[PDB]
Amino acid sequence: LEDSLGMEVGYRLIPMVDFQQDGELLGRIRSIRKKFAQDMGFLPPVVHIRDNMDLQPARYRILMKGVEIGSGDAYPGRWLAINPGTAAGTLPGEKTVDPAFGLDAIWIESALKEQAQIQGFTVVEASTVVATHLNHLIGQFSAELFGRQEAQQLLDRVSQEMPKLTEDLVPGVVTLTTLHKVLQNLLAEKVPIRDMRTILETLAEHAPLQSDPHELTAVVRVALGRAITQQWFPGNEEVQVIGLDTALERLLLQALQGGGGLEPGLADRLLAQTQEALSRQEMLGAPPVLLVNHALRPLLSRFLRRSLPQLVVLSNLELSDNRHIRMTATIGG
Ligand SMILES: [Ca+2]
Ligand SMILES: [Ca+2]
Repeated sequence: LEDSLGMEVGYRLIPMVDFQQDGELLGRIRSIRKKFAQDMGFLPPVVHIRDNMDLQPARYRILMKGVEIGSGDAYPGRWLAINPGTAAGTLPGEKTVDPAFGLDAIWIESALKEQAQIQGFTVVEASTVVATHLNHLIGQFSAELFGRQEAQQLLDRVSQEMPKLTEDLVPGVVTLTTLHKVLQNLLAEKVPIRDMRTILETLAEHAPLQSDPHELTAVVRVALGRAITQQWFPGNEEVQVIGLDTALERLLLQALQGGGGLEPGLADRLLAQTQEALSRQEMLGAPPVLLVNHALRPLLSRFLRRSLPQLVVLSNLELSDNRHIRMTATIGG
């Protein structure tokens, strides 16, 4: 057995972690976990911190179930100057790399702080660096961190709000195993699970006749359509998405039923042009959203996100029919 979420730390990062001392990282973690619970819909597990004298004074390792998923530096008396893309010149110091987004970074002394801000850098203290890293890792592994016990804790906490919904569904109609796999499927594709009533209502309707967690994932995502549409396109602005070629769509649809399919070279064209469309979206300031026909969403999501996990494959039945959609990137032959 192992801690589902841990952090080993060298002796200079003990202060920010020690409650008796300043404990500044303690409060940043507590705020990360509560912002995460009200955004993504489940409270991430407590981070068990311990000291490891095998670690260099200023190094830390963020672990999950005993497996290292992160590591980096943090110097208590110094600051991390980050190039957000626009910064100019450089600064004396250790020229490392941002732990979360990989941006270029310099560890400057405290007296060079205003120098960095004038040169366009973003300056943060050491605890802010560890907290940013851990926050980015919790989001990336939110599905893996949502374990079976976390589903039970979520079910208990929710049974107070919707008692008729939870006892008459789990485990008589939907087992904790099936409900956990479904919620995990949503989290793996960055769909929030705040709206447990909609989720549980939906599973209550379909799970009698449909026990496969993947088929139930599709009908729950549709039920969460407004939450999905609003997360990537907040407000009333224009919905800028990747779509694929009309012919390609029908040709992809033929291959799934009778007819088809496409040459394996075109399957690799499909992958390369998705990478081209992806890079075009961030150039346009658009979101990395590929919008396809419902019968193609589960297929393209598994097929593309295997190598392009940053991609978000939404479905036409999930996108709110009241918003204006412009295809701003294509996927052809
Ligand atoms: Ca409703
Ligand atoms: Ca729709």
